[PDB]
Amino acid sequence: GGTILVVTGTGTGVGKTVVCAALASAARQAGIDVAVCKPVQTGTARGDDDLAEVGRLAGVTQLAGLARYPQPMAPAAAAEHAGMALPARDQIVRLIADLDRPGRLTLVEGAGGLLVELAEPGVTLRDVAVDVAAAALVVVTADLGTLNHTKLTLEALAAQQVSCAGLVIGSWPDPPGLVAASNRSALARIAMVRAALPAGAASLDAGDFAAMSAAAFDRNWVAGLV
Amino acid sequence: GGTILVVTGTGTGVGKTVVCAALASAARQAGIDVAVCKPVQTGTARGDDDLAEVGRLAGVTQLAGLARYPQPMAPAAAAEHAGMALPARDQIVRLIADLDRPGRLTLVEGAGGLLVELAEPGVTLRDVAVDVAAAALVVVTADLGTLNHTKLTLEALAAQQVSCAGLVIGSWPDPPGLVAASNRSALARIAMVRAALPAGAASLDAGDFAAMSAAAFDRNWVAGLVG
Ligand SMILES: Nc1ncnc2c1ncn2[C@@H]1O[C@H](COP(=O)(O)OP(=O)(O)OP(=O)(O)O)[C@@H](O)[C@H]1O
Ligand SMILES: Nc1ncnc2c1ncn2[C@@H]1O[C@H](COP(=O)(O)OP(=O)(O)OP(=O)(O)O)[C@@H](O)[C@H]1O
Ligand SMILES: [Mg+2]
Ligand SMILES: [Mg+2]
Repeated sequence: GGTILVVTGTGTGVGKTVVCAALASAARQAGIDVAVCKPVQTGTARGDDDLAEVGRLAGVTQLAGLARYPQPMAPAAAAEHAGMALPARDQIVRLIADLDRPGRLTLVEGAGGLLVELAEPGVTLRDVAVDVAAAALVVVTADLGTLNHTKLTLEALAAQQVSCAGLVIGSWPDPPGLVAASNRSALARIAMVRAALPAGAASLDAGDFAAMSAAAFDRNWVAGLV
Repeated sequence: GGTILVVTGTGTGVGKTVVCAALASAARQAGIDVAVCKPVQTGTARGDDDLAEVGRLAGVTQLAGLARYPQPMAPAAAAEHAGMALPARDQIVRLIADLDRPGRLTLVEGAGGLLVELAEPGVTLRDVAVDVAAAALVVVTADLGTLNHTKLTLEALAAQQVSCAGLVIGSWPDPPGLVAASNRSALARIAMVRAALPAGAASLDAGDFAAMSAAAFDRNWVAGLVG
């Protein structure tokens, strides 16, 4: 056994891909084996491909997924439109357990939010964390409203004994602003803020990105993921 | 007393005020005496004033505030920035209890989402609904990301045994996109969708807003809120 984390987001478009990328790239630069799994990818019509973005930005080659739906909806909504069931709960859990091995950091990127249907029937990213005993990394904004959403997600995590590996602000703006600045200290007061990626990091080339990612996360913390 | 409903949102800016004004208007039309209560108001130096807008739109006069903070920030931070404290619990709860009276529908509008801090320490709108025995009407969007936001909110409500009075889509676009329609349909499977206010309802005048309101809601449901 190794270390699986689910990476989940408080909202639409908070930067969870760039955070998996970032944490993958920081953890690869610590000589850890890293695999990112995206069981369900939606929004392929407009061209989403989060595993690819983790490949380009972070250089991970163990990139595992199971289904791809064109529509930019929540998984079940993009499958109900498509006419094709979500993966079975069994496929998601065994894909992740097969990736997982001693010494490997395994990131598991949700589709949408923590409590949306990820596999048939009605089984969510939170269930999947329970089934594989993964902790949850929560991606958050700094913008107004983040506090409510973040408390809501930690409550939903604790309610099923899914540990919270911490928060990551997916976009730290420049210059902050009073709200961004206030929310960041407040978020640090209810959970540990593992990192706050600079805005626009999702366009750095592979090398610039890797230096940012190495600067974003705590050295010992990454290493301690093991 | 009467019937107290807190009206909380899944997010910032989903339409809590318009929904409070619309349900008040529909309830006033049914012959139900209505009070609208905004215990904690932020953004007053931006002109924010949810109680005023509720009068502007639904002609309610039994309005009741308590705390007002200049900054458009969360109540805790707007207070700090203004060298002020948040109100106390029983200051907020006394405000609502005073309003509660048999035959009256008392609407309590939160400040942001359900778990935003309203009073010190960590006192939320949910803790307040528990104390005044209130149910929660939840205002949502149809944009993607709503199902998670609505599921997180219902879970938080159930965790303290606060009954969900239903959902209200605060803004609903005509015509509706494929994401919107799909989300609405799925929202209805999570809970009862009491209403879906047409986009731009806040710009309506007294007359149109009242008619929009009477047709936005099921008259039998609105009737049944107050025994
Ligand atoms: N005002 C805005 N400024 C910047 N980006 C915006 C804005 N409005 C919408 N977006 C979009 O939000 C998206 C950023 O979210 P991102 O793709 O990082 O989501 P995620 O949570 O990491 O992953 P996924 O969506 O794949 O689950 C971008 O496509 C961006 O263009
Ligand atoms: N420049 C702005 N001025 C006023 N409101 C703004 C502005 N920018 C964004 N908003 C948001 O749009 C929301 C829409 O008003 P409305 O009151 O109907 O929504 P709400 O869900 O009730 O939010 P609130 O609890 O803050 O009143 C405002 O609450 C506010 O959060
Ligand atoms: Mg992704
Ligand atoms: Mg309001």
